[PDB]
Amino acid sequence: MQSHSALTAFQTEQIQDSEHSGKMVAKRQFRIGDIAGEHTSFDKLPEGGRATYRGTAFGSDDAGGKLTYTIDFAAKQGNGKIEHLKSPELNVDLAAADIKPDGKRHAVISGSVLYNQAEKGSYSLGIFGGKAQEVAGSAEVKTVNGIRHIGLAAKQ
Repeated sequence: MQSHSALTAFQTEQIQDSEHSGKMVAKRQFRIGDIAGEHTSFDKLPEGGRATYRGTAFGSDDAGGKLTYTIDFAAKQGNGKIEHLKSPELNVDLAAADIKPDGKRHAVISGSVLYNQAEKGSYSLGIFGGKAQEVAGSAEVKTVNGIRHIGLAAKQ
Protein backbone atom coordinates (compact mmCIF):
# COMPACT_ATOMS: atom_id res chain seq x y z
CA MET A 1 0.00 0.00 0.00
CA GLN A 2 1.73 3.14 1.23
CA SER A 3 4.66 0.77 1.81
CA HIS A 4 8.43 1.12 1.18
CA SER A 5 11.84 0.48 2.86
CA ALA A 6 15.40 -0.12 1.57
CA LEU A 7 18.79 -0.79 3.25
CA THR A 8 22.15 -2.22 2.09
CA ALA A 9 25.89 -2.11 2.98
CA PHE A 10 29.13 -3.89 1.93
CA GLN A 11 32.92 -3.30 2.02
CA THR A 12 36.19 -5.20 1.36
CA GLU A 13 39.80 -4.58 0.20
CA GLN A 14 38.63 -2.53 -2.81
CA ILE A 15 36.60 0.28 -1.21
CA GLN A 16 39.17 3.09 -0.75
CA ASP A 17 39.51 4.43 2.86
CA SER A 18 36.79 2.05 4.12
CA GLU A 19 39.72 -0.33 3.46
CA HIS A 20 41.22 0.91 6.79
CA SER A 21 38.23 -0.64 8.55
CA GLY A 22 38.51 -3.50 6.00
CA LYS A 23 42.04 -4.98 6.17
CA MET A 24 44.23 -4.36 9.27
CA VAL A 25 46.24 -1.13 9.44
CA ALA A 26 45.30 0.06 12.97
CA LYS A 27 41.94 -0.39 14.75
CA ARG A 28 40.63 -1.88 18.01
CA GLN A 29 37.81 -3.89 16.39
CA PHE A 30 37.07 -7.45 17.66
CA ARG A 31 37.62 -10.23 15.10
CA ILE A 32 36.19 -8.81 11.84
CA GLY A 33 38.54 -7.74 9.04
CA ASP A 34 38.71 -8.32 5.26
CA ILE A 35 41.01 -11.39 4.99
CA ALA A 36 40.23 -11.53 1.22
CA GLY A 37 42.06 -8.83 -0.79
CA GLU A 38 44.68 -7.78 1.82
CA HIS A 39 48.04 -8.96 0.41
CA THR A 40 46.48 -10.09 -2.86
CA SER A 41 45.41 -6.63 -4.09
CA PHE A 42 48.41 -5.03 -2.25
CA ASP A 43 50.72 -7.01 -4.62
CA LYS A 44 49.89 -3.95 -6.83
CA LEU A 45 46.44 -4.54 -8.30
CA PRO A 46 44.00 -1.58 -7.87
CA GLU A 47 40.17 -1.62 -7.64
CA GLY A 48 39.74 -2.21 -11.40
CA GLY A 49 38.83 -5.05 -13.80
CA ARG A 50 40.72 -7.09 -16.39
CA ALA A 51 44.48 -7.61 -15.94
CA THR A 52 46.73 -9.14 -18.61
CA TYR A 53 47.18 -12.86 -17.67
CA ARG A 54 48.43 -13.89 -21.13
CA GLY A 55 49.73 -17.48 -21.04
CA THR A 56 49.54 -21.04 -22.37
CA ALA A 57 48.58 -24.30 -20.66
CA PHE A 58 50.28 -27.06 -22.67
CA GLY A 59 49.03 -30.56 -21.99
CA SER A 60 51.05 -33.58 -20.86
CA ASP A 61 50.28 -34.66 -24.49
CA ASP A 62 50.22 -31.11 -25.57
CA ALA A 63 46.58 -31.36 -26.22
CA GLY A 64 46.62 -28.23 -24.04
CA GLY A 65 44.93 -24.82 -23.99
CA LYS A 66 45.69 -21.09 -23.93
CA LEU A 67 45.38 -19.19 -20.62
CA THR A 68 43.07 -16.33 -21.58
CA TYR A 69 43.50 -13.14 -19.52
CA THR A 70 40.57 -12.65 -17.09
CA ILE A 71 41.38 -11.34 -13.59
CA ASP A 72 39.53 -8.48 -11.88
CA PHE A 73 42.25 -6.41 -10.07
CA ALA A 74 39.38 -5.85 -7.57
CA ALA A 75 40.50 -9.10 -5.87
CA LYS A 76 42.67 -11.04 -8.45
CA GLN A 77 40.44 -13.94 -9.61
CA GLY A 78 43.26 -15.22 -11.81
CA ASN A 79 41.39 -17.54 -14.19
CA GLY A 80 41.56 -18.14 -17.96
CA LYS A 81 39.38 -20.41 -20.09
CA ILE A 82 40.86 -23.07 -22.44
CA GLU A 83 38.84 -23.20 -25.66
CA HIS A 84 41.02 -24.17 -28.63
CA LEU A 85 41.09 -27.95 -29.22
CA LYS A 86 40.13 -30.39 -31.98
CA SER A 87 37.49 -31.95 -29.67
CA PRO A 88 34.81 -29.60 -28.14
CA GLU A 89 34.72 -31.88 -25.04
CA LEU A 90 38.35 -30.83 -24.39
CA ASN A 91 37.27 -27.17 -23.94
CA VAL A 92 38.18 -26.49 -20.29
CA ASP A 93 36.25 -23.58 -18.88
CA LEU A 94 37.67 -22.24 -15.61
CA ALA A 95 35.49 -21.05 -12.71
CA ALA A 96 36.13 -17.60 -11.21
CA ALA A 97 38.04 -18.40 -8.00
CA ASP A 98 39.28 -15.73 -5.58
CA ILE A 99 42.53 -15.47 -3.62
CA LYS A 100 42.65 -14.85 0.15
CA PRO A 101 45.86 -13.63 1.90
CA ASP A 102 47.31 -17.16 2.25
CA GLY A 103 51.12 -17.30 2.02
CA LYS A 104 51.18 -13.50 1.58
CA ARG A 105 50.51 -12.88 -2.17
CA HIS A 106 49.09 -16.47 -2.25
CA ALA A 107 51.07 -17.83 -5.21
CA VAL A 108 48.17 -20.21 -6.15
CA ILE A 109 44.41 -19.92 -6.84
CA SER A 110 42.32 -23.04 -6.08
CA GLY A 111 40.16 -22.76 -9.23
CA SER A 112 38.00 -25.73 -10.32
CA VAL A 113 37.51 -26.25 -14.09
CA LEU A 114 35.18 -28.28 -16.34
CA TYR A 115 35.81 -30.28 -19.52
CA ASN A 116 32.71 -28.84 -21.27
CA GLN A 117 30.39 -30.81 -18.92
CA ALA A 118 32.86 -32.76 -16.74
CA GLU A 119 34.01 -30.80 -13.66
CA LYS A 120 36.91 -33.20 -12.98
CA GLY A 121 39.69 -30.70 -13.01
CA SER A 122 41.48 -28.55 -10.44
CA TYR A 123 43.84 -25.73 -11.49
CA SER A 124 46.48 -23.91 -9.43
CA LEU A 125 47.31 -20.62 -11.20
CA GLY A 126 49.65 -18.38 -9.14
CA ILE A 127 50.91 -14.77 -9.26
CA PHE A 128 54.29 -13.03 -9.07
CA GLY A 129 55.71 -9.68 -10.25
CA GLY A 130 53.43 -7.44 -8.17
CA LYS A 131 51.30 -6.07 -11.02
CA ALA A 132 51.07 -9.77 -12.05
CA GLN A 133 53.89 -10.80 -14.39
CA GLU A 134 54.92 -14.38 -13.81
CA VAL A 135 51.47 -15.91 -13.40
CA ALA A 136 53.20 -19.26 -12.89
CA GLY A 137 50.74 -22.08 -12.42
CA SER A 138 49.79 -25.67 -12.95
CA ALA A 139 46.66 -27.74 -13.28
CA GLU A 140 45.72 -31.39 -12.86
CA VAL A 141 42.69 -31.68 -15.12
CA LYS A 142 41.73 -35.37 -14.67
CA THR A 143 39.41 -37.20 -17.08
CA VAL A 144 39.33 -40.00 -19.67
CA ASN A 145 40.38 -36.92 -21.70
CA GLY A 146 42.10 -34.94 -18.93
CA ILE A 147 45.80 -34.46 -19.58
CA ARG A 148 46.55 -33.67 -15.89
CA HIS A 149 50.13 -32.33 -15.91
CA ILE A 150 49.47 -29.02 -17.67
CA GLY A 151 52.60 -26.93 -18.24
CA LEU A 152 51.25 -23.45 -17.43
CA ALA A 153 53.64 -20.74 -18.73
CA ALA A 154 52.65 -17.05 -18.87
CA LYS A 155 54.07 -13.53 -19.37
CA GLN A 156 52.78 -9.90 -19.32
